[PDB]
Amino acid sequence: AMRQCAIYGKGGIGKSTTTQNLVAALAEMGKKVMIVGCDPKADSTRLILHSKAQNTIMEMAAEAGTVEDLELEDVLKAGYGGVKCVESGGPEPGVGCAGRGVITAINFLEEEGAYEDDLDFVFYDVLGDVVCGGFAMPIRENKAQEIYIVCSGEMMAMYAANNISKGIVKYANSGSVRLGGLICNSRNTDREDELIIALANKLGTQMIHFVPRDNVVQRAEIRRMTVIEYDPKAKQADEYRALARKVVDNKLLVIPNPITMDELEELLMEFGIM
Amino acid sequence: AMRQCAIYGKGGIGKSTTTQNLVAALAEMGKKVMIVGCDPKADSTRLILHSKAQNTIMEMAAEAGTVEDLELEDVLKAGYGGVKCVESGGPEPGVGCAGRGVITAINFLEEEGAYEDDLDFVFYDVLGDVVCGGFAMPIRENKAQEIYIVCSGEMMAMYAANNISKGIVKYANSGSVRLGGLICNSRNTDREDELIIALANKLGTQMIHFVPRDNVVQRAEIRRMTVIEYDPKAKQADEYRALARKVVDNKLLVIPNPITMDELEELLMEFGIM
Ligand SMILES: Nc1ncnc2c1ncn2[C@@H]1O[C@H](COP(=O)(O)OP(=O)(O)O)[C@@H](O)[C@H]1O
Ligand SMILES: Nc1ncnc2c1ncn2[C@@H]1O[C@H](COP(=O)(O)OP(=O)(O)O)[C@@H](O)[C@H]1O
Ligand SMILES: [Mg+2]
Ligand SMILES: [Mg+2]
Repeated sequence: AMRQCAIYGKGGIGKSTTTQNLVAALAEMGKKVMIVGCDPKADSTRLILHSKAQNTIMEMAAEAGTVEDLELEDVLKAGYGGVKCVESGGPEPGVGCAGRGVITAINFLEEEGAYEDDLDFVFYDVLGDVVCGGFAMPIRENKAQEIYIVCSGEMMAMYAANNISKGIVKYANSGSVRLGGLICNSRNTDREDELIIALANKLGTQMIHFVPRDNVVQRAEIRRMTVIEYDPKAKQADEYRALARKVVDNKLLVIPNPITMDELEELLMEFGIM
Repeated sequence: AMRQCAIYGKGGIGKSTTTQNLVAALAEMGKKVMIVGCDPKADSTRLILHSKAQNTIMEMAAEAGTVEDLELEDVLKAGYGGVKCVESGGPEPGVGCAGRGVITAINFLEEEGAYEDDLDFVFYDVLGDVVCGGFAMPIRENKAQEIYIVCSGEMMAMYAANNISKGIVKYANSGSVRLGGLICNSRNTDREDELIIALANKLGTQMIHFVPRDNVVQRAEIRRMTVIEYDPKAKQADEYRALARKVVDNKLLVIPNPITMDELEELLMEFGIM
C-alpha cells in the first residue's frame, strides 16, 4: 500500500516549505516518499535536493524530443533521506494553460512505473489559487486520495481552502478523493489556531497541525535545506515531526461541506482577526 | 480618449482594496471610471456599491438564457462617485477554466457599447497567480494598455510581478500593452519600499506608490466602503489620492525586462528582508 496525498493552498501560504519539511520528517522515521511538484514555480523539491530547483519534466522532454524519450531514472532525483523528487513544470506565462505540465508529468510517472510498491507516501505540491486544468487533475482524476490544505487566518487563504473543498465535492461521485485536514501555517496572529479549528469544523475536517512562524525556516532555506536536516534539534523541527506523525495516524478523510462567504466573514469577525 | 488600465498581482495582495480606493479618489477628482472585476472571487466592486458583492455576468446570463438576452443597463451598477461596476464571474471550482468568464464579460461590454466616450478610465481587477486563459486575455487581446502590478516585499508577490511582466513581453509584438508601474502594498517590513523600487528598476518600470498598511482599511471595509468615502480625512485617504494623481500623470509605459530567480533572490538578500 501507498498513500497518495496532495498539499493545496493559495500561493505563498507555505505549501512547499511545509511539504518538504513534513516529508523529511517522514523519511527520518523510515518512510519512503516521493514529492511531485505541481506548481509552475517549480521549487517544490529544492530543500530535499540541496539545489537551486530541479529541471522540470516539460523542460527535459523538450530537450529529449518527446516524453517517450525520457527515462524515469534520468528524471527522478533523490535527496535528503532518500526522498525522490520530480517537478512537472508548465508553459511560460501567457502561453497556454499554466497547469498543462501537471497532466503530462503525472501520466509519465504512472506509465514509467514510478509508483513502486516500496513507496509509503506520494505528496503532490499543487498550486491552489485556481482549481482547473492540470491543477484540478489530482482531484478530478483521483490521483491524490488525501488532500491537506495549508492556510492561515488570512481571508484569502481561507477562501482558497473553501474553493479547493468545492472541487473535492464536485468529484465525489467517482474516485475516492477526500479532505484530510487543514494545516495552519501561522501568521503569528491572535486566536489564529481557534479560527482555523473553527473553519475545519464547519468544513467537516480537522486542523491537523498549527505550524508556528519561525525564523529558523529562513535560515535553513538560505542553505537549501529543510529544518529537519539543517537543525534537527530546533523547536520547529519537532513541530514538523508532530505534523508528520499526525498525518501518518490520520483516519479522518471526508467529503467536505463548503461554506458561504457570509460564514467566512462571520468566522473572521468572531475571532477578532479583523 | 479613455485610458484602459489593469491591476494585476497575486491573490490577497491588495488588488481590489487598492483599485477601489484609487478609483474612488479618481471619482472624487471628477473622473468618470468603470471597474471590471476579472477575479473569480467577484468582490472587486463591493466597496463602490456598498454591497456584499455584485451578481456576475456569468450568473446573470444564465438566468436570462443567453448573454444576448442581457441588457447593459441591467448589468452595470453605479456606486460611490458615479463609478460604474461589473463583475465577470467564472465557473465553479473544478469546472472548466477559471478565467472563462473574463472573456465573455469583456466581449459583452464591448459589443453593448459600455466603452462610452465620456469614460476617462477603465480598471480591470485581474487574478495574477496564473497568466493564462481569460486572465491573460486583457494582455493577449490588447484590452488594458497600462498594467499596474500590486506587490510587496514577499517573494511570492515579486515572483508574480515577474510572471505578469513575462506575459507582457510575450505579446509585445502586437497591440500596445505595457507595464506602467509597481504599487507596493506594505507588509510593514523594513526597507520594503527600497526593495520594490529596486525591483521596478530591474524590470524597467517605477514604484508608482508605496501604500502603507493601515487599519482604517479594515474599518472602512467592514462598512462596505472605500477609505475615500468612509473617512475622507484619514491619512490613508491621502495616500490613495497620491496614488491616483501619479497614475493620472504617469507617462512611463514600458516593455519590461523580466529577471531571473537568481536576481529575485539577490534582491531579497540585499534588502535584509529574509
Ligand atoms: N512556518 C514558517 N515559518 C517561517 N517562514 C515560513 C514558514 N512557512 C513558510 N515560510 C516562508 O514563506 C515563504 C513561502 O513559503 P512556500 O512554502 O514557498 O509557499 P508556497 O509553496 O505555498 O508558494 C517562504 O519564504 C518560506 O520560507
Ligand atoms: N493598505 C492596506 N492596509 C490594510 N489592509 C489592507 C491594505 N490593502 C489590503 N488590505 C486588506 O488585505 C486583504 C486583501 O486585500 P484585497 O484587495 O481583497 O486583495 P486581492 O484583491 O489582491 O485578493 C483585505 O482584507 C484588505 O482589507
Ligand atoms: Mg511552492
Ligand atoms: Mg480581489
